[PDB]
Amino acid sequence: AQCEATIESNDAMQYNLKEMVVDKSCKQFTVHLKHVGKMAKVAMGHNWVLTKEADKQGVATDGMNAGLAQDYVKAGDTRVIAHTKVIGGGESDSVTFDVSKLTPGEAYAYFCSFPGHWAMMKGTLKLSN
Amino acid sequence: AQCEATIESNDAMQYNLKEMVVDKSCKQFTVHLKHVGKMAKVAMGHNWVLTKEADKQGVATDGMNAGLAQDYVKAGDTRVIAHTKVIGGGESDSVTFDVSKLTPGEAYAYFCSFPGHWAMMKGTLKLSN
Repeated sequence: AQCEATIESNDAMQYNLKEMVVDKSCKQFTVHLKHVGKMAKVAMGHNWVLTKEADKQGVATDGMNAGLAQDYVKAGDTRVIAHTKVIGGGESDSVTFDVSKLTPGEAYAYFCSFPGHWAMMKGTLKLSN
Repeated sequence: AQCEATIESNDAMQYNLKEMVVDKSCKQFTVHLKHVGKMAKVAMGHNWVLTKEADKQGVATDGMNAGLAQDYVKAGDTRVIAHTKVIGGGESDSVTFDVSKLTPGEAYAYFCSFPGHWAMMKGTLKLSN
């Protein structure tokens, strides 16, 4: 295995992956997000945010409140392990994070914090071998 | 025949109608919105808002900032000809307005102003011809 994954987002407000597994041999993990549709980021922008499954809705709320210039993530939100920028159709963004931030056996939520998207764009991330 | 129409909204962020025609025989018109999904308004709330095609993005934006308790529509928004409340799955709302507010030959936009829904929940309303 290896320490990176590619996820796709489209114009129908969906990710193509519902779960991601980070190999235990990984010190760092890289998430490559692609926006496969053609809608503007102002209309159907997408990001990828990682948090404890618990913090999902709270980070989502504060994120909506941060605005597009903050990539719909409250700046310095400590419940956020990692996040990409918001991208529109045709673009891509990557984020690399320290695997040490994850706790083995625990589950994580990854979701899109662009306004209203968290309800449909959500998945699970877990650390496994 | 009637001066009424029922439009459905679901969990996939779709309206079941993409165009609505108001008969010239009507003095008034009623729109019955039904949310036939099973998601709560906090996650997939839907409303029906009618504006001139050009006011769509401004009304949506401003409605966004008004909040859920305001049905995601700014109070006294003069660009809004008519709107229902935001409803969740299993609920319905009706709105009646004056046909004289519409101009024969003009295209109106109807859309959902819940955060991020306008891009997907939008249709056209016009007078009969």
